[PDB]
Amino acid sequence: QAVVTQEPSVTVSPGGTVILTCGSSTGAVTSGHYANWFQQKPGQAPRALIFETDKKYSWTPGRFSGSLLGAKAALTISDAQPEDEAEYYCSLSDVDGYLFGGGTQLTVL
Amino acid sequence: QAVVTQEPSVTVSPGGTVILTCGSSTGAVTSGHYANWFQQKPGQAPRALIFETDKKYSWTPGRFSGSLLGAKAALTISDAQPEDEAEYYCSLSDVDGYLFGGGTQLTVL
Ligand SMILES: CN(C)c1ccc(C(c2ccc(O)cc2)c2ccc(N(C)C)cc2)cc1
Repeated sequence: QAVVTQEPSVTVSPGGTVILTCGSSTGAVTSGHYANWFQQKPGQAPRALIFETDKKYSWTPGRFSGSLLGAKAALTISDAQPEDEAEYYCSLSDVDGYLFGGGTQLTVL
Repeated sequence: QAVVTQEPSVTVSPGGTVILTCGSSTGAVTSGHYANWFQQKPGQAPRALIFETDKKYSWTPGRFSGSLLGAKAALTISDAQPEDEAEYYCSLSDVDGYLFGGGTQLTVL
């Protein structure tokens, strides 16, 4: 009966490291939720970045990694670049289906 | 424009084995498209079934398997059960985004 939780907005300094987190409203997020992350720039088609908590696609920037941090799924963006300014969407899953968070708007300073 | 193509409708008998395919209109499908498969039973929330072409979730019945077959991605359903009757969607992606096929209606009699 849980929903996916994401901080609405988050900032980072250029060259800085920022951690986006994705939570469950009822409990802890584990690797059993197979967290996926998606990047979206306004008006544009969303792009898949991370699957199965920490797996990258061939096109996933080396700067980006997924992991579990505490009771949450986490997307770490190292060495932030201007082109990383986007909405980041988290999806969590179980046997009853998959749900999306409302996204985090990342601003690069 | 580019599209992902699935057969609209396929029929298998209980106990049978059936192949659903997922093609790309702009070339062969490779593991580099990271094919995902999803299932929507009538009245139910969509579930994820297969990702990265052939990886299963802990809740994916072992009678489902994903593979590359000819120039296409494929979802092979063996020992088909009544409950396997559902709409099946595949999705393919590249550096620019992901596309869903139109869905395959699987009828088990
Ligand atoms: C297991 N979990 C949490 C999960 C898995 C896959 C997806 C997903 C997806 C994307 C859009 C959508 O409307 C529905 C699902 C998706 C679609 C395509 C791709 N590729 C790489 C083709 C990846 C993820 C969402 C959540």
